[PDB]
Amino acid sequence: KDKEFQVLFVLTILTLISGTIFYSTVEGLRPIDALYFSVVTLTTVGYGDFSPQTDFGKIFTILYIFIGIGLVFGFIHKLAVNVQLPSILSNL
Amino acid sequence: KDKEFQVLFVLTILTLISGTIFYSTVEGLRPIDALYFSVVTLTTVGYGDFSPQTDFGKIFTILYIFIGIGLVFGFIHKLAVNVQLPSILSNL
Amino acid sequence: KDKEFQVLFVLTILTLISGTIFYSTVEGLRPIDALYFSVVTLTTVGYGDFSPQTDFGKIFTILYIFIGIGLVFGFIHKLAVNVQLPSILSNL
Amino acid sequence: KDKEFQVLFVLTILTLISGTIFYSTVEGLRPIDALYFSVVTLTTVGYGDFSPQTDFGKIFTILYIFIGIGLVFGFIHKLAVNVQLPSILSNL
Ligand SMILES: [K+]
Ligand SMILES: [K+]
Ligand SMILES: [K+]
Ligand SMILES: [K+]
Ligand SMILES: [K+]
Ligand SMILES: [K+]
Ligand SMILES: [K+]
Ligand SMILES: [K+]
Repeated sequence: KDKEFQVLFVLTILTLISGTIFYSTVEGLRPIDALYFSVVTLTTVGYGDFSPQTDFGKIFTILYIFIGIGLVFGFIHKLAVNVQLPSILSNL
Repeated sequence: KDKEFQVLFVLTILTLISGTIFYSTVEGLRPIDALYFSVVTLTTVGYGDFSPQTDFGKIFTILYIFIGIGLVFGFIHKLAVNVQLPSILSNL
Repeated sequence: KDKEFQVLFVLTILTLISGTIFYSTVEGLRPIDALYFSVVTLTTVGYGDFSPQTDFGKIFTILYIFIGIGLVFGFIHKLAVNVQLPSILSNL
Repeated sequence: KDKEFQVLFVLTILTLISGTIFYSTVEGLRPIDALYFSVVTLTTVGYGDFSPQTDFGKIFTILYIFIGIGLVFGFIHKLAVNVQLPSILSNL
């Protein structure tokens, strides 16, 4: 379970690193903005303060969402159930 | 399972083709923008860089969301569990 | 199951009627825009082409989301599994 | 179950209080706007009428989403299944 969580943690980090590199380079965002945009995208918040303006950016974003959402929410779920949940119960 | 995934893959593609055709035609978007908007809508990201401006567009969008979300996330789930998950485990 | 689906269908309609009335009245939207905004909100798309500008609107929106999301996605799920799924299998 | 719901209710309130304080202070929003933005963020609606403009705001928002989504939707689920569901059945 801790190994489950470690792996999803690492995969999430790699997914966000890829988005950070792509959006900084192709869409010209500052790295911090590119990370923030990647997170806002894959958690499906989607403020739209940043969004891809190039066709390369839009196509990547389509594929990035489809491949990354499953991982990100997998990680969030394991975070909530295997980490937050026990500490909450512990505090009781 | 591979047949499960093939079918949801095909249905997702058809759903996105329909949106691409509708939004290009009625909302005047370039086909690539219409595809990108369809994806951004049905994955519930919703940047709002594109959004329907006509009443025909808004009504279609209501019905498109209700009918398409279930399919798109079904596909994402099977992608994550039946495709990404095994290759990840394989890499270990 | 058909009774399950009928009930969630009716409840969803009532939830969207309430939002349509509220946003038309308090936020001044045309009824069609108010319906479209209610749907875009409760499915968590959130384009932001419309959003509440009054404090009454923001407070209602907080409570509307918390109470309506569970119903809307319940309906979407039953739609997908109890309606779309069988017709898809039938087409095969 | 009522104890389950009470706890998630309290935790959700604390999570929203934290966001309200952070966004009022660091992003300069009025408290009501900060609460509304916190809710719009953690339910993944993401209108983008408000969004963090400072780097401190963007970094907090990344961490806030990852930690808060699981709690907020946990609460929504228990609300829907353990509160709305029985009263609906009761009305029948
Ligand atoms: K959004
Ligand atoms: K914008
Ligand atoms: K916009
Ligand atoms: K969303
Ligand atoms: K969204
Ligand atoms: K938006
Ligand atoms: K806007
Ligand atoms: K905006």
